[PDB]
Amino acid sequence: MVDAFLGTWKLVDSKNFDDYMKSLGVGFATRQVASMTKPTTIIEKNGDILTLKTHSTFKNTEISFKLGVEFDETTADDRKVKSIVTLDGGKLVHLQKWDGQETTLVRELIDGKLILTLTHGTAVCTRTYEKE
Ligand SMILES: O=C(O)CCCOc1ccccc1-c1cc(-c2ccccc2)n(-c2ccc(Br)cc2)n1
Ligand SMILES: O=S([O-])[O-]
Ligand SMILES: O=S([O-])[O-]
Repeated sequence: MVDAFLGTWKLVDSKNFDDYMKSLGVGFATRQVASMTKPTTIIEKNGDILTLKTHSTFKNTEISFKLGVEFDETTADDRKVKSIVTLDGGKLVHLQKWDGQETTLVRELIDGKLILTLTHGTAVCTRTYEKE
Protein backbone atom coordinates (compact mmCIF):
# COMPACT_ATOMS: atom_id res chain seq x y z
CA MET A 1 0.00 0.00 0.00
CA VAL A 2 2.67 2.42 1.35
CA ASP A 3 5.52 -0.12 0.75
CA ALA A 4 6.70 1.62 -2.52
CA PHE A 5 7.50 4.77 -0.39
CA LEU A 6 9.66 2.97 2.22
CA GLY A 7 13.40 3.42 2.46
CA THR A 8 16.05 6.10 2.24
CA TRP A 9 15.73 8.95 -0.30
CA LYS A 10 18.07 11.84 -1.23
CA LEU A 11 17.00 15.18 -2.75
CA VAL A 12 18.32 15.51 -6.37
CA ASP A 13 16.26 18.48 -7.75
CA SER A 14 14.24 21.39 -6.30
CA LYS A 15 12.03 23.90 -8.13
CA ASN A 16 10.51 26.97 -6.40
CA PHE A 17 11.22 25.96 -2.76
CA ASP A 18 12.12 29.65 -2.05
CA ASP A 19 8.63 30.72 -3.33
CA TYR A 20 6.93 28.04 -1.15
CA MET A 21 8.98 29.06 1.95
CA LYS A 22 8.33 32.80 1.27
CA SER A 23 4.55 32.06 1.04
CA LEU A 24 4.76 30.51 4.58
CA GLY A 25 6.60 33.60 5.90
CA VAL A 26 10.01 31.87 6.37
CA GLY A 27 12.78 34.48 6.99
CA PHE A 28 15.42 35.13 4.25
CA ALA A 29 18.26 33.60 6.40
CA THR A 30 16.45 30.23 6.84
CA ARG A 31 15.50 30.28 3.11
CA GLN A 32 19.18 30.93 2.22
CA VAL A 33 20.39 27.81 4.14
CA ALA A 34 17.37 25.68 2.98
CA SER A 35 18.24 26.51 -0.70
CA MET A 36 21.63 24.77 -0.32
CA THR A 37 20.41 21.87 1.90
CA LYS A 38 19.99 18.37 0.30
CA PRO A 39 17.98 16.39 2.87
CA THR A 40 17.82 12.62 3.31
CA THR A 41 14.24 11.38 3.82
CA ILE A 42 13.80 8.01 5.61
CA ILE A 43 10.34 6.38 5.60
CA GLU A 44 9.84 3.33 7.82
CA LYS A 45 6.77 1.37 8.96
CA ASN A 46 6.01 -0.68 12.05
CA GLY A 47 2.51 -2.14 11.59
CA ASP A 48 0.17 0.84 10.86
CA ILE A 49 2.68 3.44 12.23
CA LEU A 50 4.83 5.31 9.68
CA THR A 51 7.92 7.25 10.75
CA LEU A 52 9.21 9.93 8.35
CA LYS A 53 12.68 11.34 9.16
CA THR A 54 14.13 14.33 7.25
CA HIS A 55 17.90 14.66 7.96
CA SER A 56 20.36 17.39 6.96
CA THR A 57 23.48 19.16 8.29
CA PHE A 58 21.51 22.23 9.45
CA LYS A 59 18.05 20.77 10.27
CA ASN A 60 16.36 17.48 11.28
CA THR A 61 12.72 16.50 11.70
CA GLU A 62 10.92 13.28 12.65
CA ILE A 63 7.21 12.49 12.69
CA SER A 64 5.33 9.27 13.43
CA PHE A 65 1.72 8.88 12.31
CA LYS A 66 -1.03 6.42 11.44
CA LEU A 67 -2.55 6.99 7.99
CA GLY A 68 -5.93 8.74 8.24
CA VAL A 69 -5.46 9.82 11.94
CA GLU A 70 -4.81 13.50 12.78
CA PHE A 71 -1.59 14.26 14.70
CA ASP A 72 0.05 17.36 16.15
CA GLU A 73 3.20 18.36 14.22
CA THR A 74 5.85 21.05 14.74
CA THR A 75 7.26 21.80 11.24
CA ALA A 76 10.90 22.56 10.33
CA ASP A 77 9.97 26.28 10.20
CA ASP A 78 8.30 26.03 13.69
CA ARG A 79 4.59 26.05 12.67
CA LYS A 80 2.42 24.15 15.19
CA VAL A 81 -0.03 22.40 12.82
CA LYS A 82 -2.77 19.77 12.78
CA SER A 83 -1.65 17.08 10.25
CA ILE A 84 -3.22 14.12 8.53
CA VAL A 85 -1.50 11.79 6.02
CA THR A 86 -3.67 9.60 3.77
CA LEU A 87 -3.13 7.24 0.77
CA ASP A 88 -5.06 8.80 -2.15
CA GLY A 89 -4.65 7.33 -5.67
CA GLY A 90 -1.47 5.67 -4.39
CA LYS A 91 -0.05 9.10 -3.38
CA LEU A 92 0.86 9.99 0.26
CA VAL A 93 -1.07 13.21 0.86
CA HIS A 94 0.00 15.19 3.94
CA LEU A 95 -2.39 18.05 4.85
CA GLN A 96 -1.25 20.63 7.46
CA LYS A 97 -3.78 23.09 9.00
CA TRP A 98 -3.01 26.01 11.37
CA ASP A 99 -4.54 29.50 11.91
CA GLY A 100 -7.15 28.74 9.17
CA GLN A 101 -4.25 28.15 6.70
CA GLU A 102 -3.59 24.89 4.76
CA THR A 103 -0.57 23.42 3.00
CA THR A 104 -0.24 20.06 1.24
CA LEU A 105 2.86 17.92 0.88
CA VAL A 106 2.07 15.31 -1.81
CA ARG A 107 4.41 12.36 -2.45
CA GLU A 108 3.95 10.44 -5.78
CA LEU A 109 6.26 7.72 -7.29
CA ILE A 110 6.98 8.56 -10.95
CA ASP A 111 9.60 6.52 -12.91
CA GLY A 112 11.04 5.16 -9.59
CA LYS A 113 11.61 8.69 -8.14
CA LEU A 114 9.69 10.16 -5.20
CA ILE A 115 8.18 13.51 -6.31
CA LEU A 116 7.27 15.83 -3.41
CA THR A 117 4.86 18.64 -4.39
CA LEU A 118 4.43 21.43 -1.80
CA THR A 119 1.45 23.80 -2.20
CA HIS A 120 0.60 26.88 -0.09
CA GLY A 121 -1.53 29.78 -1.35
CA THR A 122 -0.58 29.97 -5.06
CA ALA A 123 3.03 28.73 -4.52
CA VAL A 124 3.90 25.23 -5.90
CA CYS A 125 7.33 23.65 -5.24
CA THR A 126 8.46 20.30 -6.77
CA ARG A 127 11.26 18.34 -5.05
CA THR A 128 12.65 15.20 -6.61
CA TYR A 129 14.06 12.46 -4.35
CA GLU A 130 16.03 9.43 -5.65
CA LYS A 131 16.57 6.12 -3.79
CA GLU A 132 19.88 6.19 -1.83
O1 LIG B 1 11.13 17.31 2.80
C1 LIG B 1 11.38 18.32 2.08
O2 LIG B 1 12.11 18.29 1.10
C2 LIG B 1 10.83 19.68 2.47
C3 LIG B 1 9.63 19.52 3.41
C4 LIG B 1 8.85 20.84 3.60
O3 LIG B 1 9.74 21.55 4.41
C5 LIG B 1 9.53 22.88 4.78
C6 LIG B 1 8.28 23.41 4.67
C7 LIG B 1 8.07 24.72 4.98
C8 LIG B 1 9.10 25.49 5.47
C9 LIG B 1 10.36 24.97 5.61
C10 LIG B 1 10.57 23.68 5.21
C11 LIG B 1 11.93 23.20 5.47
C12 LIG B 1 12.37 21.88 5.57
C13 LIG B 1 13.71 21.93 5.99
C14 LIG B 1 14.51 20.74 6.25
C15 LIG B 1 15.58 20.36 5.52
C16 LIG B 1 16.24 19.21 5.93
C17 LIG B 1 15.81 18.48 7.04
C18 LIG B 1 14.70 18.87 7.76
C19 LIG B 1 14.07 20.01 7.35
N1 LIG B 1 14.02 23.22 6.08
C20 LIG B 1 15.11 23.75 6.54
C21 LIG B 1 16.43 23.60 6.11
C22 LIG B 1 17.49 24.25 6.76
C23 LIG B 1 17.25 25.05 7.84
BR1 LIG B 1 18.62 25.95 8.80
C24 LIG B 1 15.96 25.21 8.30
C25 LIG B 1 14.90 24.56 7.67
N2 LIG B 1 12.93 24.04 5.83
O1 LIG C 1 15.66 2.73 0.25
S1 LIG C 1 15.60 3.18 -1.20
O2 LIG C 1 15.08 1.97 -1.97
O3 LIG C 1 14.36 4.09 -1.26
O1 LIG D 1 22.11 17.72 -8.35
S1 LIG D 1 22.73 16.61 -7.52
O2 LIG D 1 22.56 16.99 -6.09
O3 LIG D 1 21.77 15.47 -7.75
